[PDB]
Amino acid sequence: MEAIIISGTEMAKHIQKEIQRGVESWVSLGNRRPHLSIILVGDNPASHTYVRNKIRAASAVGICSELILKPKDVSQEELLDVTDQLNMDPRVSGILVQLPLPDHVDERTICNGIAPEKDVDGFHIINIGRLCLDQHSLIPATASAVWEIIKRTGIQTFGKNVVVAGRSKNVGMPIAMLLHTDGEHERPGGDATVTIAHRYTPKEQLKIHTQLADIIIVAAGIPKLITSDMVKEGAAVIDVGINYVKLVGDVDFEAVKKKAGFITPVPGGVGPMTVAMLLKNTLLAAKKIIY
Ligand SMILES: Nc1nc(N)c(NC(=O)Nc2ccc(C(=O)N[C@@H](CCC(=O)O)C(=O)O)cc2)c(=O)[nH]1
Ligand SMILES: Nc1ncnc2c1ncn2[C@@H]1O[C@H](COP(=O)(O)OP(=O)(O)O)[C@@H](O)[C@H]1OP(=O)(O)O
Repeated sequence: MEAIIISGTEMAKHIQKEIQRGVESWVSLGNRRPHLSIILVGDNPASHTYVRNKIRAASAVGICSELILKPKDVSQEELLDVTDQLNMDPRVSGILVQLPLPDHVDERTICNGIAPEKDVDGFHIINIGRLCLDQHSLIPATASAVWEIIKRTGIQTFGKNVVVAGRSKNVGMPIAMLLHTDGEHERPGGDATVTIAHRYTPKEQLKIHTQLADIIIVAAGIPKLITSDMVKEGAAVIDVGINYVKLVGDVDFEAVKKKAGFITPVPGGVGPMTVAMLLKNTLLAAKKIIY
């Protein structure tokens, strides 16, 4: 069947309008306009592209931003000095450290250096802890994005088989967490039956599991990891992969769009929604209502 191709770009646009209305409403009440401080380390052109999209989108919804550049050979200590300063600046509502960081910087240490209340990526251990206990939290943007695409398309999760191909602590694990957890908890989940796959799932076992799946979510960085033979007729296929090989996903799109009932393209799928959900988090953080 010809898959319905989900426009992340368009959905992100609708959602940015909602956040824009949200920001004006917050400022209409006597409150400070959200300010997002972004730290970009080094010269990765993809990292530079994503931060520009984030600043441009922030501007569009009336969220102030400032870009703090650091060179690739910056120290862990120097990064934590900046995060400390930003934590103490009451005009900064949100702090984002673009990943990945240089190999000599411990990611987990920097993530934990951001005040939870300002942690718009939700990578701080307290925010991860609260996510894993289904409490109100700043929910990681890409994970939020996937959940939002699913809900606004009307893809049913409740009682459904879902495979998450990816266990990363920033993307994979949060997706598994949102999708499988109780619909009635403080932070509702999808009530889906979730299989977690990763680099040590034999491909033959991954296929056996995807074949039974009502939803495949792949966040692997392996072009054509998901081939049409792996997909159940009518299934939803959410492609979080970004592969510069030409930009392609983890899904064999031209084949899988003939088998699936719903597919996200790359580019134009999860990417723009990552940006949108970060801005939602930036507004939410500014209102200081979780902590
Ligand atoms: N701290 C932190 N680091 C991170 N690395 C991420 N992820 C993180 O920025 N992802 C991301 C991926 C793609 C796009 C994007 O704009 N994608 C478009 C355009 C792609 C392109 O021009 O190359 C698309 O898929 O259509 C934006 C953000 C994050 O959310 N927080
Ligand atoms: N063949 C495969 N099948 C399913 N998932 C795979 C996969 N190969 C990689 N992945 C997963 O896709 C994800 C890639 O995410 P990532 O690049 O952000 O990695 P990291 O967690 O090290 O930062 C990983 O969770 C990865 O599994 P590992 O934790 O074992 O590295």
